[PDB]
Amino acid sequence: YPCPNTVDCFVSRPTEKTVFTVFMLAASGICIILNVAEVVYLIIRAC
Amino acid sequence: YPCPNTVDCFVSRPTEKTVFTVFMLAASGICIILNVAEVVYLIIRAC
Repeated sequence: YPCPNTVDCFVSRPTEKTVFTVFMLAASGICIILNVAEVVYLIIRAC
Repeated sequence: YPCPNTVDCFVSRPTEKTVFTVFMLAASGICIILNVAEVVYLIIRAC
């Protein structure tokens, strides 16, 4: 509401936004894996 | 086509057009009944 029925809307720069989103998601996943590895290494150091 | 999805369109003077349509339909029905009665009367004249 208040758009009647269904309307089409157009997104600015979908492809460039997709590329940057892929970059950020890959970097975030690498960060997650690195944090997990750091925790495992610190635990091994503790033992 | 080419209207995307479903769009709303607005009709000019729907109520006045409805009133005139009712008038014309009633007159046409009266004409039909009168023609049928005329045919029946002419047949009775024949017999």
